[PDB]
Amino acid sequence: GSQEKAVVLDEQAIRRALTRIAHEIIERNKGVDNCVLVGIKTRGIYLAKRLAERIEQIEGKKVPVGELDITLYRDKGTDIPVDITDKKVILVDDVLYTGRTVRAAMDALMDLGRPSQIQLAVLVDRGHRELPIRADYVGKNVPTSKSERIVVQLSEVDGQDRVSIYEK
Amino acid sequence: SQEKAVVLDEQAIRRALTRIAHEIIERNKGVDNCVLVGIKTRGIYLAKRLAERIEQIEGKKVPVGELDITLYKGTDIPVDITDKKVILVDDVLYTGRTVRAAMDALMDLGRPSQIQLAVLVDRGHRELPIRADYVGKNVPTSKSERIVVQLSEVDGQDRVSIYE
Amino acid sequence: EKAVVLDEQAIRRALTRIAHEIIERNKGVDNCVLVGIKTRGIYLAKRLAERIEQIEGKKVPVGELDITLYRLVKGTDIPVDITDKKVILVDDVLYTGRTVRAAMDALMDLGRPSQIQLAVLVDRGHRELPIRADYVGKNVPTSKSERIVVQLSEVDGQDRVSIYEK
Amino acid sequence: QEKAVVLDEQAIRRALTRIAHEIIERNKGVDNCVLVGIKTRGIYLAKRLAERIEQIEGKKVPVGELDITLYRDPLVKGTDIPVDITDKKVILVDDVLYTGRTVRAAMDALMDLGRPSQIQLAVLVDRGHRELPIRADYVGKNVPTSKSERIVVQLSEVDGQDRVSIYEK
Repeated sequence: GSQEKAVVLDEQAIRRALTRIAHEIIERNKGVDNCVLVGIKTRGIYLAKRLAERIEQIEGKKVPVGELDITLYRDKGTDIPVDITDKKVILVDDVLYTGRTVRAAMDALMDLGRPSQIQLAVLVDRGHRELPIRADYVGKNVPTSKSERIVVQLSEVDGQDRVSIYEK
Repeated sequence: SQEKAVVLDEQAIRRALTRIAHEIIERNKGVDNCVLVGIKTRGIYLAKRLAERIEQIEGKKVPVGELDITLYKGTDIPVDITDKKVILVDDVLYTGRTVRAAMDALMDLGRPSQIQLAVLVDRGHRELPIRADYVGKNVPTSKSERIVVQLSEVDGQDRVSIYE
Repeated sequence: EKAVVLDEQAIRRALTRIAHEIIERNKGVDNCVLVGIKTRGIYLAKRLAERIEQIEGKKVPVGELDITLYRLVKGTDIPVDITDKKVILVDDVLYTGRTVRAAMDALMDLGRPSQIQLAVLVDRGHRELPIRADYVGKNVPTSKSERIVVQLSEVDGQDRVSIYEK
Repeated sequence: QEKAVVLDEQAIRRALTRIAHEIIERNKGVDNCVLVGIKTRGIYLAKRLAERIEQIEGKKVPVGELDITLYRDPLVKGTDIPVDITDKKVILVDDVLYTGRTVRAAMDALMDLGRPSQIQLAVLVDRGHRELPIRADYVGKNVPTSKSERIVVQLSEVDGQDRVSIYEK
């Protein structure tokens, strides 16, 4: 839809969620040795870069960031600067809806290499999964109806940081 | 390896599977356009048990298919799965790599409208972002343990244990 | 009325599922007592006792608590001693958790149960206390300007759960 | 004796830092929040969290204390909360959540002192086996245990080291 129904994360809430996710990643992996962030185009890639910056500030370690170009089911090229074999790949996307985009991303990764794990971080989980896929790290669970959509704006691409529900 | 604990006896297995049958009916609002697909030997028997239980509850026969997948390939699914809700059934969810392969096989056969996952045991230690929709029992384990699932059809008794 | 979130078949499927969860988690229903929070919680409890009986061939005793719903304990009517029993408290909707907090305190005045479990048809979010249901029919997202209305046939003439802007 | 270490010192630090960020996130800052620790180790965890939150947000959250016999091993012995909690968000802090009986008693004590807007719960460890419908909002680690085990939390301020272990007993 075209009408903003609710703002569900403002700029500050986005920052607080990403910071908390960074801390989770570090906590669950016990540091970030052998981790690679891989963002899904376009907004996922910017979120991955933000997480890498935050992690570097927290831990003093640089996590490499790769990119996947995938058509988003919700609405097939690769650029990963390190070998992912035996690494822990943390996929990053803005919104988890059906899970079909993540399924395709997993398949791509598993063609490029044999990671030891693939984790998933998303800014929003909006429900309505169609595959048995779940994010390891979630910024905000945002309930939605099927007629609603999530709009993520990020300052790098869109001029402001905002997440909204839009409705017809 | 020695047995370290028993985590589900025969009655607990029966209770978990009956509850899972009721969850499947509940979440899908009936079982129209659903298809159960069992993974490997024990997932297939669990799928059959769930189909029999669902038939008794709802009076509808859900088709049961099979997938043969190597242990972390062949398929036998008796209906078209395009636009159907496929409920994959496995005995244990560990890394998620078997399920990832199973999803691949399914997508090769057809275009299901969704894929759900039912397991008797989730033992943690996922290596992919895969979760079961329906779980009999969450069984915490260390990496130096394994789950052993016995089902009467092939093993003589219904039991789940931790070994190692 | 904004959205019907459970119709009659969905209510039946949720309560049947909850009965099987209760039997599963308790490994049967020996030494269990259902206690409903008046009025709709009491009918839900009775439905659950009827389902459990069909499954297990045991009739779980059903008690009642009369409590002002935050969304004060006025009276209790529990037909068995609850000391060393597993009490399953039943309400229609979990919102803040303040009512359940008051119910727990009442129960603990009437006896020393081994445990207190909580079954609710709907969890609408917005907790204000660290209270969670063990058994939930449906998680129903709501805003603070909305309310959940539950109708059960025995006392309200139909089975329906809706969100109202109220 | 000791069966397994489940959080070492670095894992305790990382959990508490993460929890501080969760507290800030969920409450959108820490305005009108009050941390209340359960003795003996919950209070030190509350003070750690307050120090972390001050570093992150620049703001000092007041810390109170509750002295309660711990069911896991309830009587409310005493309270010492330095601000009024009416209409505030109280974040109760304990080291281990087991049956929930202690928290139940803590909630009662809080309600005797004031009318908080909400009561949140942070614990370092949730070891399962609840006997009441109580759950923590913030958890350091979910630690599966059997009924024949206990959790032992050591904190440097009380015990001379930071460690969480499972013991047979």
